[PDB]
Amino acid sequence: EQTYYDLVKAFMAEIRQYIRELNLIIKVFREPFVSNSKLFSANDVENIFSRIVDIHELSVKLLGHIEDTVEMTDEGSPHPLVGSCFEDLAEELAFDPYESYARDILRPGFHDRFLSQLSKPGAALYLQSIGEGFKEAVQYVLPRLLLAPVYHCLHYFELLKQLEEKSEDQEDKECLKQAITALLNVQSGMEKICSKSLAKRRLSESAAIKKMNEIQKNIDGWEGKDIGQCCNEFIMEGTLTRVGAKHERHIFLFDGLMICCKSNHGQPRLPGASNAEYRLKEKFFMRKVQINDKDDTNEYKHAFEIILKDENSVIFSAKSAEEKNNWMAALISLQYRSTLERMLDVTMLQEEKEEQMRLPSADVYRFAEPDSEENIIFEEGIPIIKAGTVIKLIERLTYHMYADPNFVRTFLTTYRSFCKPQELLSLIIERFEIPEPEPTEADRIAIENGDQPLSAELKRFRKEYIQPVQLRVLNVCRHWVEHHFYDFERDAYLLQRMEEFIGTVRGKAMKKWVESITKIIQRKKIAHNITFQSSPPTVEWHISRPGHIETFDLLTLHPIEIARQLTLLESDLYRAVQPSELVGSVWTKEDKEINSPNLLKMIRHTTNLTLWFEKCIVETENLEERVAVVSRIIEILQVFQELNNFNGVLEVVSAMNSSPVYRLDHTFEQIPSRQKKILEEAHELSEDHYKKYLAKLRSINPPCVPFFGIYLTNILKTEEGNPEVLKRHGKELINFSKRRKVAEITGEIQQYQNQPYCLRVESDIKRFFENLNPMGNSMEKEFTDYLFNKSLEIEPRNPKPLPRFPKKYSYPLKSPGVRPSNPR
Repeated sequence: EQTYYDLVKAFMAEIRQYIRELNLIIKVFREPFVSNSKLFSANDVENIFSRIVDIHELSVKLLGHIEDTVEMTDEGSPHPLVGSCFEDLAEELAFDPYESYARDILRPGFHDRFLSQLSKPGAALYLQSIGEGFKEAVQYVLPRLLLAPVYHCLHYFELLKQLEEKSEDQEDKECLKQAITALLNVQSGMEKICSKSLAKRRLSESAAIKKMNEIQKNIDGWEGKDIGQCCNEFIMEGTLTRVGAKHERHIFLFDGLMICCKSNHGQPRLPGASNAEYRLKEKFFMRKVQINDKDDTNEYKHAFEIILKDENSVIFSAKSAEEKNNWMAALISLQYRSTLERMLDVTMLQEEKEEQMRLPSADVYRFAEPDSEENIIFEEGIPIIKAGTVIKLIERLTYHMYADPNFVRTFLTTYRSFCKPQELLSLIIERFEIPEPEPTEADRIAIENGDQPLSAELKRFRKEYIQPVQLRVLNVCRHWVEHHFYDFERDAYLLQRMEEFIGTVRGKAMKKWVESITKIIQRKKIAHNITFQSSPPTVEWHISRPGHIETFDLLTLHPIEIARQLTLLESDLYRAVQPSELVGSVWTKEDKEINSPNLLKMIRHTTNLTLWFEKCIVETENLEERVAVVSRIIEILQVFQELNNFNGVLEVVSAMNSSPVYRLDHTFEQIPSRQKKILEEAHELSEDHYKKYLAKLRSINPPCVPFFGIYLTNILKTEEGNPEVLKRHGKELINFSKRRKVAEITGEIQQYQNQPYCLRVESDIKRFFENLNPMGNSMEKEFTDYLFNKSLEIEPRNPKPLPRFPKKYSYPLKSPGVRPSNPR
C-alpha cells in the first residue's frame, strides 16, 4: 500500500531521528569517557562504543546524498531515484562498520565488561561529577541506545528489498538489486550474530489510544482521570514485587503512569460484578525521582526505589537482573528523557557556535560580495527576494543555505527579459568555479612537520558551501535543458557551450549528475495530429440541412451545433495567443495590431458575436418571436456552460446586459423561469470581480475555453502597478518579482491551452460564423445607436403603450432542445 516515495519519506524521517540518537550517544555519553584519559584508555572507550563514530559519518553522508537527490528530482521522474545513493555506498563496502559494531556490541560478555568499566576505581564518582542523572543514564539507558545501529542496519536490508520491488525506473531498480547483492556479506554476518539467544533476547528487549482504553477496561476499581487524559504512550508491562506488599503486582507502564494491579485472573466473581482481570492497587504519576537499591538479605534483590512528591517511597523487586535492567532502562529513560536532550542541545549550539564562515575572496569570486540593500531587496520561512542585481539573483538561485525549487522555475521561465541566455550560462559556470581556501595555520604547521593536515575547515567548506552550490548549479542546467530546450534550439553555440561545460566537470562527487545531464541533452536532440480517448459526438441538424449554407441563421441551425462550432472556433482563437502578445502590456500600446494580432482577433470575435446576439433580438420586432429568439440564445448559453466555454457564456451575458436588451421587460417576463435562473447564474459569475467565475474555472475539468478578459486586466495592472527596477543605495536592480507575477499569469493561461476539444468541425457552419458581420460597413457609434433606437421602437419607454408588430419568420419557432440525440 506504500509507494516507493512513501518508503523514502519514511526512511528520511527515520534516519534523521537515528542521526540524532547517534549524536546523543557521541556528544553526551561518549565524550566524557574520551575526556578522562586517565580513567579510560582508548580500548576501554572502544570496548563500549565500538565504531559509533564511523556509523555516524556514514549516516550523515547517506542522508545528505538522499536529500540532494530529492531536491534535484524534477517532475520528469515518477519518484526520486535513490537506488544509486545506496549502490555507491555499498560498492565501497561503506556498511562494513555495522558488522564490526554488531560484533562488538552483541558479544555475549558485553554488559558484564561494560559494568566493570563503570565500577572500577573512581569511575562511578567521575560519572556522577559529570552532572545529575549521568551515572544513571549511562548505566541503565546507554546499553539500550547502543543497540540502535543494529536495528537501523537490519531495517536497511528490508528497505532495499521493498524499494527494488516498488521502483518505477529500470535503472533505479538495477542499482537497488546491486546494492542488495553487495550487502549480502554484511547481512549474513549480522544475521549470525543476532540470532544467538542472548543477543536475540536483548534486541527483543529494546524493540491509536486503543490499547490505553483496552487496558483501563480490564482494570477494576479505577481512580482519577482516564489513562488518555495524562498519558500519550505505552512503555512496559511486567511483574514486580512491592517490598512490604502481599501479592506480586502486575504493572502497566505509560509515559505518564505506572499502574500497579493485582491479578484476579480466573477467580470467582459475583454476578453483575466486574469481570476485569485486574484490580487497581497503586496509580503513580510519572514526574518524580527513581533511585537504585543494592540487594539486601531482606530477600529483596534486583530492586529499585521510586520516590513520589510528598509521598512515601516505594520499593519494587524484579524476578531477575535482566528484568530489573529493563525497568530501570525505561524508568530512568523516562526520567531523564529530557535532561539528556538538554545535554545534547547545549552542546549542539556551542558546536555550531565556533564555526566562522570564511567565504572566498570577493576579488576572485564575484558571488562573494556581502548582502545589502544595494543589490537585492528581500520581501517584508525562507527569504523571499523582492529585487536584486543579476549577480545577486543568480547567487540566490544557487544559494547554499536553503532550498527553493520554486525559484528555479520562476527564474528559468522569466529571465530572458533581463538577461540573455549566453550571459546566463557564463554566470552559472562562473558560479560553479569556486576557488578552495588556503590551508589554515593548523594545516600549515602539520604540512611543515611532514605529516598529513586534518584540513578541518577545508572539508567543512566543501561540504557546506561548494557541494550544495555546485549541485544547485547543475540542477539549474538540468531543468534548463529539460524544460526550456528552445533556448538551445535557437542558439547552436549555446548548446555546444553547455555540452562542453558539463563534459569538463571532474570529480566522482558529480559524475552521477554529469552523466545524467549529458544523456538528457542527447535525448532532446534525437526527438500536430490529435488522438482521442473516445469518438466525437454526431453533428446535429435542425431546419437548415447540410450544404444549404444560404438558410443558416440563429433559429434554423441546431442550438447544440451552434454552441459546439462556436466553441471550436473560440478554442482555436484562445489557443493561438502567444505570451509575446502579453508581456510588456503591448496590447494596449500604439503598435498593438502588430504585437498582439492573435489576442485582438480573439477579442474582436467575441465582440462581434455579442453584437450579433443583440442584433438578432432587437431586429425581431414581434414580441412572441423575440421571446423565441431570447430563449434560443439562453439555450446556446446552456450548452456553452456544459462545454466549459466561459468566453461563450460571457458573450451571451454581455449581450443580455447591453443597453438595448437589458431594458426589454416585456420580453424577459415571458421567458420561462428555468431559463431566467440559468441566465442569472451565468451573470453571477462576473459579480464581485468574477469571484464565482475564478472559483468555477479552478473546479472544472478541461477541455474548456477560459474567458481571456480577466487575464488581460490582471497582466495590465501588474505591469503598470509595479516598477521595472527598484532603487537601493543608488544602484539599479531588476525587479524580478514583477516578472514572476506576469509569468504566473501566462503560466495559468498555458496550463489550459494544450487540452483539445473532442468535437467535429462542420466546415460550412464554421464559415458562417467566421463571416458574421453584424455592423456591416457602419461605424460603431452609428450601429450602437441603431440597436438602442430599435429597442425603443419595439418596447417604448413608459408611459408610452406597447405596439404590435407582424411576424418575420416563416418556419416553426419551436426549439429542438439542447439534449443530444444518439443515432449515426
